[PDB]
Amino acid sequence: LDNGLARTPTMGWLHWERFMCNLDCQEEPDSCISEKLFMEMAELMVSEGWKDAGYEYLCIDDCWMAPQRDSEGRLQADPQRFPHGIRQLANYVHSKGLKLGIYADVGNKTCAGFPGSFGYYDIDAQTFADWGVDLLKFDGCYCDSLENLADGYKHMSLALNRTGRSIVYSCEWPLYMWPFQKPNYTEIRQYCNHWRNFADIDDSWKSIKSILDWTSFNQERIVDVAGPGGWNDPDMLVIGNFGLSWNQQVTQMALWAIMAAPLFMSNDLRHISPQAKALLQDKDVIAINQDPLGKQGYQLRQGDNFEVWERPLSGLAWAVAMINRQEIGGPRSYTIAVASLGKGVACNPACFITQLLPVKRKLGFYEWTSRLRSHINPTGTVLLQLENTM
Amino acid sequence: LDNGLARTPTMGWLHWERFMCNLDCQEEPDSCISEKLFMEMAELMVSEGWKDAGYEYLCIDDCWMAPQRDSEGRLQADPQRFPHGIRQLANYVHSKGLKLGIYADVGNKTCAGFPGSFGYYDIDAQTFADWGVDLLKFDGCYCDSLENLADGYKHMSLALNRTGRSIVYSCEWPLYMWPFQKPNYTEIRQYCNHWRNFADIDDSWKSIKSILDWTSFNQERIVDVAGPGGWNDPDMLVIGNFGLSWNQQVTQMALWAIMAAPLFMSNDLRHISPQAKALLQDKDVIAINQDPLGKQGYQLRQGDNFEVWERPLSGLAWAVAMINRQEIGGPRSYTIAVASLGKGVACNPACFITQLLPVKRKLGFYEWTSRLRSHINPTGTVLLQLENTMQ
Ligand SMILES: *[C@@H]1O[C@H](CO[C@@H]2O[C@@H](C)[C@@H](O)[C@@H](O)[C@@H]2O)[C@@H](O[C@@H]2O[C@H](CO)[C@@H](O[C@@H]3O[C@H](CO[C@H]4O[C@H](CO)[C@@H](O)[C@H](O)[C@@H]4O)[C@@H](O)[C@H](O[C@H]4O[C@H](CO)[C@@H](O)[C@H](O)[C@@H]4O)[C@@H]3O)[C@H](O)[C@H]2NC(C)=O)[C@H](O)[C@H]1NC(C)=O
Ligand SMILES: *[C@@H]1O[C@H](CO)[C@@H](O[C@@H]2O[C@H](CO)[C@@H](O[C@@H]3O[C@H](CO[C@H]4O[C@H](CO)[C@@H](O)[C@H](O)[C@@H]4O)[C@@H](O)[C@H](O[C@H]4O[C@H](CO)[C@@H](O)[C@H](O)[C@@H]4O)[C@@H]3O)[C@H](O)[C@H]2NC(C)=O)[C@H](O)[C@H]1NC(C)=O
Ligand SMILES: *[C@@H]1O[C@H](CO)[C@@H](O[C@@H]2O[C@H](CO)[C@@H](O[C@@H]3O[C@H](CO[C@H]4O[C@H](CO)[C@@H](O)[C@H](O)[C@@H]4O)[C@@H](O)[C@H](O[C@H]4O[C@H](CO)[C@@H](O)[C@H](O)[C@@H]4O)[C@@H]3O)[C@H](O)[C@H]2NC(C)=O)[C@H](O)[C@H]1NC(C)=O
Ligand SMILES: *[C@@H]1O[C@H](CO)[C@@H](O[C@@H]2O[C@H](CO)[C@@H](O[C@@H]3O[C@H](CO)[C@@H](O)[C@H](O)[C@@H]3O)[C@H](O)[C@H]2NC(C)=O)[C@H](O)[C@H]1NC(C)=O
Ligand SMILES: *[C@@H]1O[C@H](CO)[C@@H](O[C@@H]2O[C@H](CO)[C@@H](O[C@@H]3O[C@H](CO)[C@@H](O)[C@H](O)[C@@H]3O)[C@H](O)[C@H]2NC(C)=O)[C@H](O)[C@H]1NC(C)=O
Ligand SMILES: *[C@@H]1O[C@H](CO)[C@@H](O[C@@H]2O[C@H](CO)[C@@H](O)[C@H](O)[C@H]2NC(C)=O)[C@H](O)[C@H]1NC(C)=O
Ligand SMILES: OC[C@H]1O[C@H](O)[C@H](O)[C@@H](O)[C@H]1O
Ligand SMILES: OC[C@H]1O[C@H](O)[C@H](O)[C@@H](O)[C@H]1O
Repeated sequence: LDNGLARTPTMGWLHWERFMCNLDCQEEPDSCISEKLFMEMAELMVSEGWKDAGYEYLCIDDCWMAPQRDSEGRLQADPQRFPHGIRQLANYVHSKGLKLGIYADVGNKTCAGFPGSFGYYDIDAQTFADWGVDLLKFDGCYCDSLENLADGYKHMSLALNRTGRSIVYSCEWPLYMWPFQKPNYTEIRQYCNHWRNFADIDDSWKSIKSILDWTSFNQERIVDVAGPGGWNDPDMLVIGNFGLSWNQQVTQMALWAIMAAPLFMSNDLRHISPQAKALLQDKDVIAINQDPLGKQGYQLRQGDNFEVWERPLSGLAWAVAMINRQEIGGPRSYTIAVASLGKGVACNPACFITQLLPVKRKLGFYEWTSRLRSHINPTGTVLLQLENTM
Repeated sequence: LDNGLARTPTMGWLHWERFMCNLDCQEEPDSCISEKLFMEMAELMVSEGWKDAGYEYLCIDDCWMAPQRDSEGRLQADPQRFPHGIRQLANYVHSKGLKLGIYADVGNKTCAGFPGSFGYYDIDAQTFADWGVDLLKFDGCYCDSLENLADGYKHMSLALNRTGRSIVYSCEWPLYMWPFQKPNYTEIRQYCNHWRNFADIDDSWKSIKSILDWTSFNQERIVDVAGPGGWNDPDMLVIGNFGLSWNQQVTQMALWAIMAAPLFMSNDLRHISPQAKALLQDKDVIAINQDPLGKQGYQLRQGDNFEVWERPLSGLAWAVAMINRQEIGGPRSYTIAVASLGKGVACNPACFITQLLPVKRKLGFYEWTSRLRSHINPTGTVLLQLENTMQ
C-alpha cells in the first residue's frame, strides 16, 4: 500500500505469541492483557534502548476489546483491563515517543470471539483514527465467502486513508484465500503494508521450519511483489522466549532479515536474556532487514541438508544465509563458488565478506574465482554480507 | 545381567550423536573419529571435573574399526586413525582413572558397514577382554532372523563373563525385537546391564518428545524390569549441543533422572557452554538418577498439555517432574494435591519439597492436605524432591 508507510519492514512488538489471550488478572495479573501490561512494556522499549535500535511500534492483538459496542455502536476496550481507554493509552505511548497498534477483524468476530467489524469498517476506522492509532492488524476470522472477505479488506483499506490518519495497515488477507485459490498479490499489495501468508507461529523450531519451507517453496508468487510499501510477513519473532535453542534463534533473526519481513517481537522484554537482547538489537543485522532498497531475499540452493539464502541490498552489496538443516551430529562445513553467488555480480571481480553472524568476523577479500568455505552448526545459520570492490 | 555391574545407571560419554561416523581427518580433523580425539576427551572429563561428578565411562561407537580382521583373524582398529591399536589408548584412559568402552555388532556388519562379529563372538570377546575394555555397546544391524539375533546377544553375553574381565554389557537387542514380538525383558535382563528400546536420538526437541511419549506409553512392560544390574536405556544426553533450548535441556536431564536411565553425554566437552556443564553435573540431580534403590519413575498424569512424572527414591523421598507440553504462549501454572502425589505416602504427614530444577530453590514444608502450585515454562520442566518428615 503506497501510503508512504513501511518504506522499510515495520519494526515493533506484538503481545500475541508471548501472552496470547490471557484474561485472568486475578491469579495472573502480569501475563494478563491490560493497559497496565503494555504501559509497562512501552516504558522498557525506551529503557533498554529498543526504540534506539529501531522497534518503534507497540501493538495490541486480539482480546483487548470489551464484549460489545457502546450506545454509539463503536468498539470499546474491556472496561476492567482498559478503564482509561485506548486514546489515553495512545497518548502515553506517544508521550514515550512510540506508536500504538490495535487488532481488529474483518468478519463477524475476531479469532477471539470478540466484536467483529462487519458493516462497521467506516465507523471503526474513524474511531481508531480518533483514538490516535498508528497501526492496524486486520485479522480475518469469521466471514461467508471471499466476497465478504476481499471486499472487507479492500473496503477498510480505503476507510482508513479516508480518515486522514497515517495508519500502517497490516493484512492477513492471503492466509485466508488459501487453499481456495492463489491470491492476486499485486492486488493485495495495493491494499496492504504487509500481509500474513502462513499459519501462526509457535515458540518452536518446527513452526519455524515449516514457515521457511513454505516461503521457500513459494517464492515464485510472493518473493516478487515484495518491496517498499508492501512486505511479506512470516510472523512475530519468538527470539527471547524458550522454545528456541541458541543456534535456532540466530536462524530466525538471520532469515527474517533475508526476507525483508516485518520485525515484531513477541517476548516479555522485562525478563529477557542479555545474550538474546544483543542479537535482537544487532545494528548490522537490523540494517540488512531495514535495507532501503526493499528487495526480498530468497533461497538459492537446496540439497545435502543445506539451504542457501540471499537478498540483494543497496550499493551492490548482498546478504547471504547458510542454514544447516541437519538436526543431528555437529557443525558441518559448506563451500560454494563465490562467483555463482550474488547472481554472478557481487564478487566480480572483488568481494569483501564480513561474517555478520553468528559472530561478526572480518573475512578477507574474495576473487570471482575464490571459493568460500565455512562451517555451520546444526539448526543454526551463518549470515554473511558481501561488498563489491567497485 | 547380574555381574555385579551397573548396580546403578552407568554414567559416561559416547561419541555417537555428537560426532556420528566422521572419517575425513583431512578436511574435518576435529570431528574425525580417531584415538587422538578420545585422548583429548579423556583428559578433559578429568579436567573440568566430569569424573568427580560421576561420568566415568568414555566410550567409542561405530566407525572405530578398520575394514577387516587381520591374519590371526581378530579385529583391528583403523590403522591410520588408530595407529596405536587400542590397548595403549585404554592405558591412557585407565591412567586418567576412567574406563573405556567399545562398539561392536552382532550381525555381519556394524550399522556402519564395518566388520560384524557373526561367528566371532568368543574371539572378539577375548580380544576386547585382552585390550583392556570395560564396556561393550553391542549393536544389532544386519542379521537373518531373531534366531541369529537373540542367540548372538545371548551368546556374546556368555563369551564375556567367560573372559573374566568385568565388562558392562549394553545391548540394543529390544530395539531390534520389534517388528516381531514384544521382548521377554526378564530374559534380556539376564543378559544385559542395560538395553536400548527406542530409535536413535537427534539433537532435536522432536526426537526427545517422541522418546518420552513412546516411553510414557509403555511403562507397563518396561518400567518394571528396571533395577540394579539392568536398566532401560533411552539414549545419549544431547545437552551441550545446539538442538535444544534451555528449557528443553533441563527437561531431558530431569527426565533421564526420573527414568533411571544410563547417563551418556554426546557433546564436545571442549566447546561446551558453562551453563550447560553446570546442569550436566548438578550433584543433586545426578544423585536422583543415581539413586541406590533403582526404582524407575513413570508418568502419573496426562491432560491439558501437562505431564506429571515421578520416581520413588530411597528413604521415603520422592522425585517429581512437571513438563509443560505447551509449545506456545508463556509459563503456565500447574497445581496438584500434595497428598495424591507420592502414591499418597510421601507427604504423610509432612513433605519437605526443595525445587531441584530448574533452580534448586528451598520451598517450605507441606502437609498431607497441602496444595502445591508452581509455574512451568513451555517445553520446560520443574523437578521436585520430596522427603518425608514430621515438623
Ligand atoms: C552372514 O552372511 C552369511 C552369508 O549368507 C548370505 O547368503 C548367502 C547365500 C551368500 O549370498 C552370502 O554372501 C550372504 O551373506 C550368512 O550365512 C548363511 O547362513 C544361513 C543360515 O545358516 C545358511 O543357510 C542355510 O543353508 C543350508 C545349507 O547348508 C548349511 O547347513 C549345513 C549343515 O547345517 C552347513 O554345513 C553349511 O555350511 C550351511 O550352513 C540350508 O539347509 C538351509 O536352508 C533351509 O531351507 C532350504 C530352502 O529350501 C532347504 O533347501 C534346506 O534344506 C534347509 O531346509 C539354510 O538356508 C547359508 O548357507 C549361509 N551362507 C553360507 C555362505 O554359508 C549368515 O547367516 C549371515 N549372518 C547373519 C547373522 O545373518
Ligand atoms: C492516501 O493514498 C494516497 C495515494 O497514494 C497517498 O499519497 C501518497 O502520499 C505519500 C505521502 O508522502 C507520497 O509519498 C511521497 O512519495 C515521494 C515519491 O518518491 C518515492 O519514490 C522515490 C523513488 O522510487 C523514492 O526515493 C522515495 O522514497 C519514494 O518512495 C517521495 O519522494 C516522498 O518522500 C519525501 O518525504 C519523506 C518523509 O518526510 C522524506 O523522508 C523524503 O526525503 C522525501 O522528502 C514521499 O514518500 C506518495 O507519493 C503519494 N502517492 C500518491 C499516489 O498520491 C496518501 O498519503 C494517503 N493518505 C493517507 C492519510 O495515508
Ligand atoms: C559371571 O556370572 C556370575 C553369576 O552371576 C557372576 O557372579 C556374581 O558376581 C556378583 C558380583 O558381586 C555377585 O553379586 C553380589 O552378591 C552378593 C550376595 O552373594 C550371595 O547371593 C548371590 C546371588 O544369588 C549368590 O550367587 C552367592 O552365592 C551368595 O549367596 C551381594 O552381597 C553383593 O552386594 C553386596 O556385597 C558385595 C560383595 O562384597 C558388595 O560389593 C556390595 O557393595 C554389597 O555390599 C552383590 O549383589 C553375585 O552374587 C555373583 N553370583 C554368582 C552366581 O556368582 C560373575 O561375577 C561373572 N563373572 C565374570 C567374569 O563376569
Ligand atoms: C491483479 O490485480 C491488479 C490490480 O488491478 C491487476 O492489474 C491491473 O489490471 C487491469 C486490468 O484489469 C489493468 O488495466 C488496463 O490498463 C491498461 C493501461 O495500463 C489499459 O490499456 C487497459 O485497457 C486496462 O484498463 C491495469 O493496468 C493493471 N494494473 C497493474 C498495476 O498491473 C491484475 O490484472 C490482477 N491480476 C490478475 C491475474 O487478474
Ligand atoms: C521369559 O524367559 C523366562 C526364562 O528365560 C521364562 O521363565 C521361566 O518360566 C518357567 C515356568 O514356565 C520357570 O520354571 C519353573 O520352575 C519351577 C521350579 O523352580 C517349576 O516348579 C515350575 O513348574 C516352572 O517350570 C523358570 O524358572 C522361569 N525362568 C526364569 C529365569 O524365571 C518365561 O517363561 C519367559 N516369558 C515368556 C512370556 O515367555
Ligand atoms: C455474518 O453473519 C450474518 C448472519 O449469518 C451474514 O448475513 C447473511 O448474509 C447472507 C449473504 O451471504 C444473506 O443471504 C443473509 O440474509 C444474511 N443474514 C443476516 C442475518 O444478515 C453475514 O454475511 C456474515 N458476515 C460475513 C462477513 O460473513
Ligand atoms: O485470535 C488471535 C490470533 O488470531 C489469528 O490466529 C492470528 O493469525 C494470530 O496471530 C492472532 O492474532
Ligand atoms: O552406527 C552406529 C549406530 O547404530 C545404531 O543406529 C544405534 O542405534 C546407534 O546408537 C549407533 O550405535
